[PDB]
Amino acid sequence: LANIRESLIRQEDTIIYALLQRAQFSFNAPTYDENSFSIPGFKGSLVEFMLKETETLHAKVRRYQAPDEHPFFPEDLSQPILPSLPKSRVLHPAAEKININKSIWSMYLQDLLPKLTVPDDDGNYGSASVCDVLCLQALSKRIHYGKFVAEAKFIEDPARFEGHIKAQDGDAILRELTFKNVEDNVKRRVANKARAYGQEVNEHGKVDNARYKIDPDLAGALYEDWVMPLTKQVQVAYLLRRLD
Amino acid sequence: EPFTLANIRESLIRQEDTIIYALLQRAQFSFNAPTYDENSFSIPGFKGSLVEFMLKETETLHAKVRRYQAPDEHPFFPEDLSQPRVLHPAAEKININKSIWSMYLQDLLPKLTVPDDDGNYGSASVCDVLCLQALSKRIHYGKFVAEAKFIEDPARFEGHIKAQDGDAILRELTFKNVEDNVKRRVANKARAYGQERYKIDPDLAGALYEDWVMPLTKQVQVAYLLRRLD
Ligand SMILES: N[C@@H](Cc1c[nH]c2ccccc12)C(=O)O
Ligand SMILES: N[C@@H](Cc1c[nH]c2ccccc12)C(=O)O
Repeated sequence: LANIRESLIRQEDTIIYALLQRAQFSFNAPTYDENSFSIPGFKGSLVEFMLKETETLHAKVRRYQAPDEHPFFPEDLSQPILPSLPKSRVLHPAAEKININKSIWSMYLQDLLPKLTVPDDDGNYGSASVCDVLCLQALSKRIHYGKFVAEAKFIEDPARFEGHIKAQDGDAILRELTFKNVEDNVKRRVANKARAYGQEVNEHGKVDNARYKIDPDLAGALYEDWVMPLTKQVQVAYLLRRLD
Repeated sequence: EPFTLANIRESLIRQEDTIIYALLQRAQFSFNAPTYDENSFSIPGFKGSLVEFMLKETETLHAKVRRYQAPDEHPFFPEDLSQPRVLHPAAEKININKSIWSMYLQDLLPKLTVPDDDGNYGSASVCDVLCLQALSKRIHYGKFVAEAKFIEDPARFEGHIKAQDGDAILRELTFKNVEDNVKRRVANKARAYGQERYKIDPDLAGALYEDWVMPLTKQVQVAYLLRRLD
């Protein structure tokens, strides 16, 4: 695993696509302001509505039965309408329950999105909110996949971590974690993929003729700055609970 | 702005990317036949296939927040459309989503996916919905090309429209060299995603555009222009 490296890459690619598509629209402030829209029968903003309704539909087809899928509205999980899949046994049962979506929500809306977009309003609230939901779900999956990354690192050499864990020494755990290949050189790699989206095979365009609005270097810096620290926090949180 | 000839041209080329990427996402999962069978699952209060359910539910959500008020956005289930002047009013009547639905599910999807069942009914159907919506927007987009072309040079079409000569209009809209380059570009865009053989088969993407996407857009354009003098 290895088998995880390819998973991580797809998760990264999915985030890059989502950010790129969201960046096709402006900030569109009313999308996030419940006092700008009175959504009939619902208390909350348009993005909250779109996310809540999306999770309702996705829960019905068993999305959150998967070990890598975490709901932003866990207290509103809708009943599935498909036969249940076998429950995953890969992660440590005591450590697998981690859900930091509240942190991911505030990161996206407050730290990432305002830097990602032009602050004006182009009126495309519907499109923006749907892009937002895709961003949120893709960010959540990548960030929480730290549980699988950490489990892999642990299983390779448990004694490497077991002393730190018994001591609840989060700083030491962090220092024992290595971040290589996909976990490194993130800014440039993400920037390069954002630039390459929509290109023909081996087509190399100058910045002059970019067909999408997103700033590729900005996308890479935002991903490294705001996405990567949260996924390391998840790895540390997972290992702290790995002997629970 | 969004519907000048130049802006439309660039939108169409962005939609190439959107469609190829949507297909790529769907092709990460197998055909998963129970997704398309009415008899497979017990959906309470619903008659139809899972993909039908997922699309209907998604159209209900999106209609509520005004998606189908956009002239380029066309529901697959207008009879079930729930409550929330670029084009001639005749555009509102033109919607060939039934043909797009059949093409996607019965022609494209078996070619796109591995024939078996990997159990991922939820992911597959969510991906189906995005493919369908992207195909629909692109194919119906012709409306904007036709309107911008008519606005710029009405005398080019007015005679054919007065004569209701659809074939003549179709010839006017056909640029074979341009179409050949679209096919080439789309295949190469698919090819750019590389191998997992290919993640999204270049020849399949090229064929989709040549056999279906460009012919059906033309069919929409002719249907629109024929009614443009009403
Ligand atoms: N872009 C338009 C129409 C639209 C496209 N996709 C949507 C999805 C949901 C709601 C609206 C839309 C809007 O935001 O209103
Ligand atoms: N793998 C399951 C559950 C699932 C995982 N991710 C999803 C995303 C959307 C819907 C469902 C899912 C399925 O595809 O059915």
